[PDB]
Amino acid sequence: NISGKFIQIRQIAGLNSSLKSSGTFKLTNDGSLLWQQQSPIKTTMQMSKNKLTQTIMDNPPTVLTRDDQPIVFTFTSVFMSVFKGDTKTISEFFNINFDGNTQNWTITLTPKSSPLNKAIKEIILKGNRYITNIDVADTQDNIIKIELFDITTN
Ligand SMILES: [Cl-]
Ligand SMILES: [Cl-]
Ligand SMILES: [Mg+2]
Ligand SMILES: [Mg+2]
Repeated sequence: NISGKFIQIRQIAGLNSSLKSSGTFKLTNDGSLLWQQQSPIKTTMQMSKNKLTQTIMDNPPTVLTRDDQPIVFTFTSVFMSVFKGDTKTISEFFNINFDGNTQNWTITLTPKSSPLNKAIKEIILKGNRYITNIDVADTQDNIIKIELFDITTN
């Protein structure tokens, strides 16, 4: 399994500040992701058996869908795919550009087609041994910037 920490910074066009959050993630032996936001408000996302669910604070969980939550759904799928090296699946949905080397690389993903290209402008991944940064730009001038750190494989 792979676990780590994240800081997320959301830059929304038209807001005069960025929205910051942070937490942990765990990729388990069985193809599951547990994403736990711990600050400033607790939320949890889980991908298990290709089902994506989210819990906000103590509220009941809901299912997130490709159709209604395309950016989150795609982020989560790409995240899992890159950690397991599954560029085959990524390539079904994205053009892939790779620049760099094992110590410093950047992967640029642009969507091949609709409907994904109605929601996502590009996803940029940067890293070394692991992903260190993920930027998700939508088609409406908003950008989510995620930093991953304290990643350990055990
Ligand atoms: Cl639901
Ligand atoms: Cl979304
Ligand atoms: Mg729907
Ligand atoms: Mg980043």
